[PDB]
Formats: sequence, C-alpha cells, structure tokens
Amino acid sequence: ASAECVSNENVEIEAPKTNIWTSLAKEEVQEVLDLLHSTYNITEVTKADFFSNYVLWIETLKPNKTEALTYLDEDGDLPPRNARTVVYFGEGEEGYFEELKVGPLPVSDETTIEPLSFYNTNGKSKLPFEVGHLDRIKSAAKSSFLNKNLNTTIMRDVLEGLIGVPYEDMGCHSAAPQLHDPATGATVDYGTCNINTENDAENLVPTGFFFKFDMTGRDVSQWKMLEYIYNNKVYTSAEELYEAMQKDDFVTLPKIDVDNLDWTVIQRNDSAPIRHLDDRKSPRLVEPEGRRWAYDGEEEYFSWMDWGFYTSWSRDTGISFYDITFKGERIVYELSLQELIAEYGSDDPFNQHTFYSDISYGVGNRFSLVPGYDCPATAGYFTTDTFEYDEFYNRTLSYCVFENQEDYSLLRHTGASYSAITQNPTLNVRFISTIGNYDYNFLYKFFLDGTLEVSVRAAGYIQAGYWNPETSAPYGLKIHDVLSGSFHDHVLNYKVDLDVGGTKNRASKYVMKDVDVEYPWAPGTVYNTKQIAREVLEKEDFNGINWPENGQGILLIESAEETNSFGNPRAYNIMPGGGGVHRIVKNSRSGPETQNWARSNLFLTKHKDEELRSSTALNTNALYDPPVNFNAFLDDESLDGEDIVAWVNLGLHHLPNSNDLPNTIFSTAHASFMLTPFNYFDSENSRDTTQQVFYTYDDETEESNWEFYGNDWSSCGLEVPEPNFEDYTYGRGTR
Amino acid sequence: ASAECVSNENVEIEAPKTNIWTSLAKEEVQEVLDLLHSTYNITEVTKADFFSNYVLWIETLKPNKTEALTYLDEDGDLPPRNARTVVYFGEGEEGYFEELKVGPLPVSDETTIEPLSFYNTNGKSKLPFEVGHLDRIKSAAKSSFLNKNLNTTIMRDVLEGLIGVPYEDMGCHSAAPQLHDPATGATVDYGTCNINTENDAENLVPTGFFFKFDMTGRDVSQWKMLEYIYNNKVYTSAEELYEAMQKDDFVTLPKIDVDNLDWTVIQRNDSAPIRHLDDRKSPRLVEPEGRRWAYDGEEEYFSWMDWGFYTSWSRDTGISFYDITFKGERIVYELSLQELIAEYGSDDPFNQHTFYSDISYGVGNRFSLVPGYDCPATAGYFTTDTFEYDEFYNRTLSYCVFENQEDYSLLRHTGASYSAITQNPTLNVRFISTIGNYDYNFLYKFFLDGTLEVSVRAAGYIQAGYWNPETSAPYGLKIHDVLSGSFHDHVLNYKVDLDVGGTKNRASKYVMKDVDVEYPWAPGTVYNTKQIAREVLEKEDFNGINWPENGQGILLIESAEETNSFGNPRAYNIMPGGGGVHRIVKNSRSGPETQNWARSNLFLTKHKDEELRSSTALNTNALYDPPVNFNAFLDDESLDGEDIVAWVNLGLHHLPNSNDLPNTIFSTAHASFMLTPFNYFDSENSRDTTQQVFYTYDDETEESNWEFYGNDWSSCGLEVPEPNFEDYTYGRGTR
Ligand SMILES: *[C@@H]1O[C@H](CO)[C@@H](O[C@@H]2O[C@H](CO)[C@@H](O)[C@H](O)[C@H]2NC(C)=O)[C@H](O)[C@H]1NC(C)=O
Ligand SMILES: *[C@@H]1O[C@H](CO)[C@@H](O[C@@H]2O[C@H](CO)[C@@H](O)[C@H](O)[C@H]2NC(C)=O)[C@H](O)[C@H]1NC(C)=O
Ligand SMILES: *[C@@H]1O[C@H](CO)[C@@H](O)[C@H](O)[C@H]1NC(C)=O
Ligand SMILES: *[C@@H]1O[C@H](CO)[C@@H](O)[C@H](O)[C@H]1NC(C)=O
Ligand SMILES: *[C@@H]1O[C@H](CO)[C@@H](O)[C@H](O)[C@H]1NC(C)=O
Ligand SMILES: *[C@@H]1O[C@H](CO)[C@@H](O)[C@H](O)[C@H]1NC(C)=O
Ligand SMILES: *[C@@H]1O[C@H](CO)[C@@H](O)[C@H](O)[C@H]1NC(C)=O
Ligand SMILES: *[C@@H]1O[C@H](CO)[C@@H](O)[C@H](O)[C@H]1NC(C)=O
Ligand SMILES: *[C@@H]1O[C@H](CO)[C@@H](O)[C@H](O)[C@H]1NC(C)=O
Ligand SMILES: *[C@@H]1O[C@H](CO)[C@@H](O)[C@H](O)[C@H]1NC(C)=O
Ligand SMILES: [Ca+2]
Ligand SMILES: [Ca+2]
Ligand SMILES: [Ca+2]
Ligand SMILES: [Ca+2]
Ligand SMILES: [Cu+2]
Ligand SMILES: [Cu+2]
Repeated sequence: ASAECVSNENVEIEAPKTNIWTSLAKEEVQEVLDLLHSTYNITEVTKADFFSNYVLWIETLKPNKTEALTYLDEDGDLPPRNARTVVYFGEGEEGYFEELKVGPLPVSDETTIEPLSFYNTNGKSKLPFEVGHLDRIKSAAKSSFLNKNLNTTIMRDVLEGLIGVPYEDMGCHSAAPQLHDPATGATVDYGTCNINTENDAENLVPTGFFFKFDMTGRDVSQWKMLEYIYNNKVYTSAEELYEAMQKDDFVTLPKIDVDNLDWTVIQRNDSAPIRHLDDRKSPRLVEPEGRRWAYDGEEEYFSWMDWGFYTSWSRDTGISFYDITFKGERIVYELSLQELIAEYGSDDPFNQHTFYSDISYGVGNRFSLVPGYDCPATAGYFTTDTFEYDEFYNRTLSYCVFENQEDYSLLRHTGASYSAITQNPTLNVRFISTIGNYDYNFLYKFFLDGTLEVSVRAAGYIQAGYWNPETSAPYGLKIHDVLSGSFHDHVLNYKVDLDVGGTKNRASKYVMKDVDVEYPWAPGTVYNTKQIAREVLEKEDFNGINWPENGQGILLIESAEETNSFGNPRAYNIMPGGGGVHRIVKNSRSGPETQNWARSNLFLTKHKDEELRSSTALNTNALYDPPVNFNAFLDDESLDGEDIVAWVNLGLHHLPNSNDLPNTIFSTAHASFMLTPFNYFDSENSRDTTQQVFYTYDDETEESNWEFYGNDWSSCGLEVPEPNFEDYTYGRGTR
Repeated sequence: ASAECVSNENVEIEAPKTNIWTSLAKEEVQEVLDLLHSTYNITEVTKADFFSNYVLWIETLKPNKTEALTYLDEDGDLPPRNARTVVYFGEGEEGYFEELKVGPLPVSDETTIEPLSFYNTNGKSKLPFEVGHLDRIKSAAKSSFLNKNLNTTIMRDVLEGLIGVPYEDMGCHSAAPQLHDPATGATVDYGTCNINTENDAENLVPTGFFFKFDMTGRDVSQWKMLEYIYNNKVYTSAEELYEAMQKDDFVTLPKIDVDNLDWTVIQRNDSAPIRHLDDRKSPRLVEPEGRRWAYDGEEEYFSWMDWGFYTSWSRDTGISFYDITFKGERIVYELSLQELIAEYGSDDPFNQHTFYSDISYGVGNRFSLVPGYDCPATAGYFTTDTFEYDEFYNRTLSYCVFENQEDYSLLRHTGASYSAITQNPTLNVRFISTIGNYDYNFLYKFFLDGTLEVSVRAAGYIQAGYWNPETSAPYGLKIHDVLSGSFHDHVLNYKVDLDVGGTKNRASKYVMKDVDVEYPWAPGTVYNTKQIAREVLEKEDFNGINWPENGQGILLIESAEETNSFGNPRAYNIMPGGGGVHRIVKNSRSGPETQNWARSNLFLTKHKDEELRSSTALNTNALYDPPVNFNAFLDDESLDGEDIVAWVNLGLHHLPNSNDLPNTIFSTAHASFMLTPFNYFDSENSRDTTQQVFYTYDDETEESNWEFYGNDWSSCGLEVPEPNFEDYTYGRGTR
C-alpha cells in the first residue's frame, strides 16, 4: 500500500589528492619484472631450485612521511614512485634472499636497482639461506625430503602400525619456525603427521607421531632424519623404532577413530531439527534511502559523515589506512596492522615448536568475502591486488565497506519535558583473512563524534594436539577422545601513527589513585578520596606500557601546542577494549628476537621512516638476527614534543574447550581498542547530525511534538535486495 | 517488481508454568493497602508528616528458591503469594520505617501481617528515622527548611552578590547521602545551589556556593544551618559571610555567564550545515519474514531459539530474569541487577559528599522507551507496574525485546573447496533508566550457542562541579569557563545465580602462567613455556576476586557431578568484557558499610534465601548499620559442591572531558560481561541453526553450489514500518 521509500544512487567523489600509498599497477609490476629479467639471470619459479635466482615479490615501496605530508598539505610534488622487490639469489657460493629498490617508475633511464635495507634494523638487504623465507621452493624440498624418509618399506609399516591408517591416508608436515643455530650453523626442524580429511579438518586429527630433522644447507642429499618421537620416547632411526615396536612391552597409544569424524564437520546436519521460528529469515539491515558514504574508486579514498581516509593493500598485512581525517583535520597519518603471531605451549615437540608469524605466510593473499554473510547485503566491495612468484593476483571482494545501525543510540537524555536521542550509525571497513585453519575478522568502525574502534575476532579450526594423558594436561583440555585443545596466545600489533593537532605531540597519562586528604572546609578531618594526576611520558621506555590495574588511568596522545578553549591540550585517548593482553611466554626458543613487540600491551616511539614496520615477512626464521628487531626502536629518545607513534597490541589467551569444536566462534574470541577524542574539541561533536529526534511535551495543552530533522519515518515500501553471490568464487585470487 | 517477502504474524505461546516472581496485580495491591488501613491508623501521604503513619511501598515478596524449584521442576504446589510492604510509623515516641510481610494473598482470614527482616543482615525490620529513607515527607521538610534559611533578606543579598542572579533564578539542594553520626546521634547534610535552566542542565551550572546543616530529629524548628562555605572558607552564620563580603579584600570567584548557555543544549543546532549525505535516512533493521521470538503476555515468559526465561519488575531495580534455560536445561535461576552507585571525588563539600545509591531513588520507576530510537523499530514493548505512596503506576514501553542481526558472523571457515558461514542473530532485552541527570541503558543479549552478554552503557548530563583553580585540579578537568568534570566511579552489582548442570556446583579457575620445564624428548634442554592449572575455589573469600593481570585466567562455575563426554565438568565461563573495574576509594565517610560489594570485581557466595540482595533501597543513609551489609555473606563457607551465587560487578572510572559536553555518550561509556558455555556440551551448539550458508565449489567442472537451508535471499518487497511513536508519552508512569 504505502508509497516506495525514496531511492537514491550511490555517490562517487574525487579524492583531494592521489593515493600515493596504493599497490603497484599491473603495468608497473611488469616493467619491474622485465627489468629484473634483463639485469639478472632469472629463472621462472616453476623451474627453480636452491641454486637458481628467482623473483618472489614486487610491491610499492611507500613514500616517506615528510614528503607525503608536503604533497598532501603544502601542494608539494608527488613523492617518487618506487618498488620494493625481493629476489632469491642462488647462483653464488651461498644462497640468500635480497631486497632491492627499483625506481623511479615508470621504468626509464633514470631507473636504478639498489640494495634495500633502510627499514631493516639489522642494516642488511640480504637474508641468508639458512634463515630464509619458507617459500615455494624450500617447501617443496622439505616435502620431498619427508616423503623420502617416511615412505620407505620400514617407515610405512611403522606409521601404519602406530597410527592405524596407511601412509596414503595421512599428511606429514613441519613445524614453524625452523630452528637455525648461529653458533654451529645447523638448521633443524620438528614435524608431525595428521589424518587426511576431505573437510580441511586435519588439525583436529593430529596423530601424536613426531620427528626431528636436520635440513642444513642447500644440498638436500645431506639432510637427514635425526629422531622419531612417539609416546614421549625418542628413537634415533627408523630401524630402532621398528624393532622397539616388535617387543611385547611396546605401548601403542589409542588411535584416532577415523571412521567417526562427524564431530569435525562445520555445516548443518540434515537430521537436525529446526529451532522454533528458525524457518523464518533472520533480520536484515537495509538502506531505505540509499548509501550514505562515498568513495573515489580510482584512488580508494572514502568519505562518510566528515571522515575521510585512503586505503592501501599489501600481501604481507592486508589493509592499511592513510591520512585519516575528521572534520577536515588529520588525526592519524598511518593506521596499519603489522603482525599477528600464534604461539603454542605444549607437551609435544610439534605444538611446543609452533610460533607462527602470519605475515610470513601473508595476511593479504587470501580469499574473497562471502556477500550477505561476511558483510551485510548493503556493503560495497573493493578489489585489491598482489604479486607473488611470477603472477599478479587480482582479488575481488577483498574488503568491504558498510554503514551499520548500531543497536544502541549514541546518546540520549530525558528531562524537563523533552527527550533527545541521537542514533548511532557507523562506517565499517572489514576484511577477513583465512590463513590455513584460522579465520581472522578485522573491523574498523568509525563513529559520528570522531571515535574509531579497531578490532579483531577469530574463528575457524584450532591447531589441536594429540592428547596423551601422562603429559598433556598442563597444556590443554581433553576435548575429544584423543584430542587436546592446545593452549596458545594470539597477539596482533598495530602501528597507530596518531598526529593529534599536528605531528608534534606529547604522550601523557592521567593516573587515578586513592589518597587521604584534609580539606580547608573541615579542618582536621581526614577523608579517603580519589584524585587524578597528569604524568608526561618523557622518553621511550624499553618496558613499554601495560594497562593499569583496575583500569586506573587514561592514556593520551596530546598536541604539543594546540589547546581547546579551556586550556586543555587537544588529545585522543587510546582506550583499551577487550583483549588487552600480551604474550605470557617471555623467552621462546622459537622466537628469541623475532617478535619483541609482543611482550607488553603498547609501546610509544619517536616516528622514523626507517622504523617503518615492527615485523617483516622475512623475520620468522631469523631467530637471533631478524631484519627487524623491534627493540632497536626503543633507545630512550625524548617523546616530549615529537612525532610519536603508538604500537598497540591486541590478543587472546586461547584455551579451546567444547565451544571450539568443530570451530571456534567469533563472538567470544574478540579484542579491540578505541581512539576517542579527549579535549580535542570544546564539546562532543555528533551534535550536527540529522539522525536524531527531539521530542517535547507541552504541559499546558498535553500536546506532544516530534522533531525528526528531515527524516520521514512514515511507512514506505522497499526492495530487500539479494546480495551479489554471483561475484564470489572460491580461491586465493585470479592470477 | 519483485514479489513481496513472505510475511508472518507475531507468535504467542503459553508459558510452561506461571510467573511466580511477577509484580503484584492492582487488585493485590488494593487488598494489601486496604488491610493496612484497617489494621493501622494510616494517613494519606499528601496529608502526612513526621508524626503520621503512612505507606510507602507494596510489592511482591518473591518465593524462596527451593519452593520455587519444587513448583518448576517437580510439579509441586505454587509457592505462597506474599507482599513486602514498607510503612512509616511516626505515632510513637520515635519514628521508624518498618518492613512488614502481608500474606498469603488474596487477602483472606488466613492472611497475617508480620515484621519482615529475614533478608536484612542486620536482623531488623525497623529502620530508625535518623537513617531513614529520603522520602517525599523528608524531602519536603528539607526543602522548606532550606527556603526558610536561604530566602531571608540577608541571604538573598549574599546569594545574589556571590552568584550573580537572584534566589528565584537558582535552585538549592542537598547532598546524598545524609551524614548520621551513631556516636552522638546527630544527622547533618551538605548542599549547594545551581543556576535554573529550562533544559534540565542544572548539573552543568553549579555555583560553588555550599552549606551544611543539622537536621537531627523530627522537630524541624530545631534544625539549624551550621555553615556557609564559599571559596574554601567557612562561615558559621549568614551574618558573618554578609559582613566579610562588604570588606575590600573579599574575593568573589568568577560567576557563571547565564546569558550564554547554548553549550548545554543537546539537540541539533538548527543553523549547523548538514554533513554530506546526512539528508538520507540511516539504515534500518527489518524482519523480512516476521518476528522470530515468542512470548506469553500474561506470564512474561519469552522463547527464542531454544532459550526460555521469565522477567520480573521492581521499583528498586527495574528488570530481573528468572529460570533462564537453554535447550531445556536451566543455567541461571536468577539474574538481577542489585544496585548502582555513583561515588564522587572532589575538592568541594557537595561533590565530595556524593555517594548515590540509585536503587534508593528507584531504577524501576522511571520513563518509557522512545520507539525506533531507544530500541529498533522491530522491537516489541512491555508494560510493567509499581506502587508508591498511595498510587499504582502503569508504565508502558517499560522494556523492549528485539532480534538483532549482529554485523559480524557467529563463525566461519573457508577451506578445502568450501566456505561455511553462520550468521549471528541475537535476542536483546533492554530497558533505560533515566534517574535525574544520568541515563542508564541496560542490555541483555542472547546468542545461538548458549552465550549471554550482560551490559550497561551510560549517557546524560554529568554531575559536574564548580572549577576553583586553586583547589579543583586534582579532582577533575576544567571543561568550561567555571566548570570541572568531577571525577567519579559508577559501579553496578549483578546477582548471577548460575546453576550449571544442577544447583550443586563448584567454582574453579584455570590459572595461566609461564614456567620453565624440560621435556622427556629433549633431556637437559630448558624451555620457557606456558601452562594452565585448575584451582578449585574451596571457600568463600572475604577479598573477593579481581580479574587476573594480563588476563591470565578463566573463571568457571562447574557442575559438581555432571561432565561432558570427555570427562570435563560441565561449566559456564564468567568472562569479563570492558568495565571490569571496582571502586578506587576504600574508606568513604559517605558509604562506610552501605555498599561493601563494590570493592572487588566479583564475589562467590553460598546461595541463601536470607541473602536475597546485596543492597536495599533503605541502605544509603544507614551508614554504619544498613539493613544489608554485604560483608555478612562472606563467612568462609565451603563452596565445594554447593549452590553458588556469583555477585558480578561492572564499572566505569569517569573523568569527563569535552566529549561529555553537553552530554556523555553511550559508545565509550560501556561495561559488559559474558556467561559462555565451557565444556557444557560436547560441541559448540549453534550448528543446528538454519541461518547459515554452505558454499561448495568443484575444481573439475568449475561449478559453484549454494546451500541456504530454506532461506530464500531472492529480492523481495516489504513495508518499512513506522515505529509506534503514538504510544510514547512523557512521564514516569500513569498513576
Ligand atoms: C626514506 O627515508 C629513509 C630513512 O631516512 C631513507 O633511507 C636512506 O636511504 C639511503 C639510500 O636510499 C641510504 O644511503 C641511507 O643510509 C638511508 N638512511 C637510513 C637512515 O637508513 C630513504 O632513502 C627514504 N626514501 C626515499 C624515497 O627518499
Ligand atoms: C524464605 O527463607 C527464609 C530464610 O530461611 C525464611 O526466613 C525465616 O523466617 C522465619 C519467620 O518468617 C524466622 O523465624 C527465621 O529466623 C527465618 N530464617 C532465617 C534464616 O532468617 C523465610 O520465612 C522464607 N520465606 C518464605 C516465604 O517461606
Ligand atoms: C642462469 O641460471 C640458470 C639456473 O641456475 C643456470 O642454469 C644457467 O647456467 C644461468 N645462465 C647463465 C646465463 O649463466
Ligand atoms: C609411497 O610408497 C608407495 C608404496 O611403496 C607408493 O605406491 C607411493 O607412490 C609412494 N608415495 C609417494 C608420494 O611417493
Ligand atoms: C547428524 O546427527 C546425527 C544424530 O546425532 C549423528 O548420528 C550424526 O553423526 C550427525 N552427522 C553429522 C555429519 O554431524
Ligand atoms: C581486477 O578486477 C577489477 C575489478 O573487479 C577490474 O576492473 C580489473 O580490470 C581487474 N584487473 C585485471 C588485470 O583483470
Ligand atoms: C491517626 O493518625 C493521625 C496522624 O498522625 C493522628 O492525628 C491521630 O491522632 C491518629 N489517631 C489515633 C487514634 O491515634
Ligand atoms: C523568597 O522571598 C521573596 C522575597 O522576599 C519572595 O518573593 C519569594 O516568593 C520567596 N520564595 C519562596 C520560594 O518562598
Ligand atoms: C547554533 O550555532 C550558532 C552558530 O555557530 C551558535 O552561535 C549558537 O551558539 C548555536 N546554538 C545552540 C543552541 O547551540
Ligand atoms: C496497564 O497497561 C496495560 C497495557 O497498556 C493494560 O493492559 C492494563 O489494563 C493497564 N492496567 C491498568 C490498571 O490500567
Ligand atoms: Ca605521530
Ligand atoms: Ca627511538
Ligand atoms: Ca547457583
Ligand atoms: Ca556465606
Ligand atoms: Cu586460537
Ligand atoms: Cu559518569
């Protein structure tokens, strides 16, 4: 019956400047790859080995900050357009990966190729083979080596006898990182076997069969199996284990029931009854009058309710944000996820040697978002791209942008014959990175007042461990017949380059404490009360900062000189949400210097172009001398009136239980922090939105009045649209 | 063009049992009131004074637990229907309020009236006048007394001279609680004046003029002003202050600019430009196939996706939940907010003496919800009632129930040529209590797997303080010309009577720690790793529990006897969210024994019917001997295999800044906790929902398949309905 709601089309805009942080165009990558091929003897990755040279990566080397700001704020020149490339060189006496700068682009006679190392605290462009990237070539070699050893007549018999299925029915693989010893030069690695499945559930059927091997050097004929480990006993050869197994006293631990694996299946059971009313569609968010954010498609610049920002995408980390402005002023120069680790504790030599660096695998080289489900149907989707091993990957549905209506209002008050309520619509930018078993859901949520919330939720299949009743209990709960929910930490680092009221800032904390005082108006009477005291964080602190006990503090990044009208420094408060935790372990043999940012909740440093990133894709196996040692940034420099960067961590101490099988859920695996204005303005700045109501009641007449500021709530008809399911296809990008 | 979405009607059901916790029917109240009138000499409140007898309150006295459970679970008899009443008796030599039980009901010859005290730990049914409730009669007496003193010729002159406006233009009022001294019997109180406004913004214009009076006893002619306090100086009489003001050296502090108060106005400034695209309506939640939760209107019993529960309403606290079940098993007998405090720290004698008990004022006797804004347009609304001072109040739109679509999925995984994603619809029960200046938004959010989240958000006008540059800085920021953002704690207590796998439970924690160990598979090699250790909380601990540093623990309520299939006790995890904070102050002269639950994050006690509630509406002024001293519950009783209650706190340390003017916002003033299954089942239990997708792709054919389990996402038309605005009228209930 009702008239149709008033439709409006999506709005596109022109960015104020070009996106100087954007990924390389296909043509730029091609020119660089061509130049690499004409400069060096380059072999195609599919034909390469440890003695070839081949190209791994080619991506944008982002501009330095000062040149970026000059361009953005002072009509300066476009910064130089350069590529970072990573090439493996095996032609020489020793193999190594080298980072090289190729630029400027487009390729011309001005273009040079030079060693690139300025952002590496270790000062090196070359990463030695022994601590090299676990790339396609090294992975294939390790796989071939494991097969060579595990598929002999003897080992086939040992594996089947212990595990209960033949070798064809399991998959053997290695722990990460590898373990290189700089003192002796040896490189060893542990591994395990899991039952093969058709539903990606291998991590739920680990067999408890382990091994250790020596993979030192580029000649694989010299690699050797060192140990087989089973039921906490060590065997130095296949033969020794085989013989042990023939003895009457040999103990074989309970085997996995591979005929009953329904408990690992995620999707719906066709025999399961529907809950009452679940035969009705769940609620849907709709936009009655169309989309309320705008964008420039060519420059990936976004605008929504006085916020602006550009996005950028990398293979290592996924999305990044640059030049985030609110009401025309920059609040954050760069906001960028840097690293995510997963560090296991266990009784067994596979999980106890697991300390993943997810950027080493790649966070930005995964799968598309599923419309309607991973993001609401009203989302818009964006394509990004990467380059790896000879192929340029186009990734559609890479990230999404949507306006939510939060289910609580932004503010309200009822009094004095009126009610004033302001709605809480938010802009949301999401991407989801499924890295093997885990699914990481990243969200950036912007609010009308100038507040931004950064969050992550995790789900997917856990990396469980075999349950041995004699030894597994201190490290996990028994969650299935022979399965432990191995204990681990997830920790993520974010580079938060706040520039509050300019680049020159101070960091301070309001410390809250109870104190005994006497007041002039009650002489002699002691009162126990509470006070605040502002403390300036004067210099970089090696210990970092941990959130105060009982929440007794507020952490601010202040403008050094700008104040509001009441004399307060303009500031933003870094407010922790859930997941304000850091690593429990302090001294890991699997990460001695490779992830040193993960030991406190947050760190504050002086901004430097050479301190670009807190980890690298090349860090994980370089245990003692990684390209970036985060601790090198902490060298007691003044932060008092300086360009400051906050490196903020979110984390989870995950101890999986029944509520993680078959999968972990996103609702209770959540971490977040907010950046909220604190004396940044003279008042709270959502007041100008039209998405609010002002209700008044007239005491004489007994007449109500409703002011909706141009929003007509009358019933109207709308089409609830089918999501773009057709745009989703399985896979990690189009090559 | 698209066909219309398939509509369905709201579903109503019959509760399995009657709501034995429900508020008294009007007829029940009438019968009790009539019986009180025939038993005692009762005066009508509008004609009463300190020497009259009059009725304050009449409400349901809820059943004891064992009798309730016999009725619910074993087809036992309905528990006795009883009223708790509170009557002021002034006819004697000393005045007191007395609690009286009237029952059973309906009124018959079986009905008696008896002193009621079993839930008061002090063992008394009588509250002495000096520590009495701040009721209509006492408020009136205090108001008259203040006018009699502040409106003399001399004080009119003093007030106008110091404040800059005449007496008619300000309002003077008293700090809460009052200050009764048991040793001498004296009762005193502080107070201040605020500028009158037309928009209920008095709290933003405190004058810095203070006073102190003695209000001991029932003869107001003996009450007397003790002090006037201004600029931190004390005057013992109006004359003394008047004389000082005439001297040349008298310092008058800066006055409020009463002609420029636009900064206190909440609603939109009509001259503000609209932000880009804010002339489009913000997004709306819609239900394409109708509502998916059901209820019994007569019994206030609710059903959604295998959850069931009953609600109850009280003047003191608002909503409570009883008999919360999931998949046919009770997990929580009673979930009830118990108290909310707001405790201020200040340099001044008004704010420093402010320690509000919100249940003393009433959390459940406030205003209706505003449709569409306070709750989404798809919400259903419920009417509740209370009785106070001769009047039965019917409160429509008292609470709302709605299904949200959260903007992130419940779980997902992509791998092995499939993607499986489960949506996250939640049931939400909300009420909002606006108590003078503050607006408290309470939300109860139920998830598909059996998790429940309890949260609060706060907004409204802060109780600010006059800014004296000489003394105010340790207690607040200067947020307007003569205004301080007075530091305060908000703390809320919730009674969480979990009964996990029966009433007989244990409480435990998994403690997480780093440890150095050696493993059998690598003799002599030390590893720094991490472990969990389960510790049973054997006995009640006076210190309560504070959440562990760096989050290194999981707190569980376990069934004492029931386990899942893998030997683990069935449990629920009490998971803190934001706002896991308790009072900073330890020893307040304004709450010595009245709020003893607020000093730690959580307490575990043995369930007792006599330990019904952790505070009472009668606690606030009874500083040393309140009806309930929570510490009485903590007497070292075993909890090892007992009915346990968790008293869980949520809080905020609020240091208002610019982002709180003109009002605090709900987005960043948030606290929550969750109750989540932990080995409660053998697996995660959302898997039977139909609100999920299973996408598969075949690598041979390149064909995709989408399984939506009966949910048709094809575009369809619906009407976006106008909220029931017509049901909203201003006011605190219909009398
Ligand atoms: C961005 O800044 C970095 C750090 O200042 C520059 O790094 C220098 O690079 C040159 C050659 O490229 C080296 O000789 C210097 O030793 C580097 N300095 C440091 C501190 O390591 C880098 O060149 C800058 N990038 C651009 C595009 O100008
Ligand atoms: C609910 O249980 C309480 C606690 O057992 C009962 O309180 C007893 O009440 C009687 C008289 O009412 C007193 O003699 C006892 O001393 C009380 N016991 C305690 C421990 O205080 C209360 O009566 C019960 N309520 C109902 C409706 O039966
Ligand atoms: C280029 O490298 C390949 C791979 O090792 C090698 O076979 C070949 O000898 C090299 N060719 C030249 C020009 O040296
Ligand atoms: C393993 O050995 C078996 C039997 O000897 C053989 O059939 C199979 O091809 C081998 N597998 C691999 C991957 O080499
Ligand atoms: C479906 O449910 C039935 C009944 O419990 C069970 O036997 C079977 O294992 C389930 N199948 C799957 C794939 O979960
Ligand atoms: C990548 O996808 C985008 C948008 O889906 C498209 O416009 C662009 O042409 C694609 N690039 C290539 C090289 O196919
Ligand atoms: C009834 O109470 C009123 C008010 O206190 C009082 O005036 C009157 O004396 C009372 N009647 C009796 C019999 O005490
Ligand atoms: C205060 O006194 C003034 C003048 O003496 C009078 O006009 C006014 O009504 C009084 N206010 C009250 C509340 O009695
Ligand atoms: C409305 O905006 C104008 C222009 O900035 C300002 O002068 C005035 O104070 C505002 N009024 C209110 C009620 O906020
Ligand atoms: C209270 O309000 C409800 C719903 O509006 C109504 O059904 C009921 O009759 C009212 N009760 C009284 C006593 O008016
Ligand atoms: Ca900065
Ligand atoms: Ca430094
Ligand atoms: Ca219990
Ligand atoms: Ca006890
Ligand atoms: Cu995990
Ligand atoms: Cu507050």
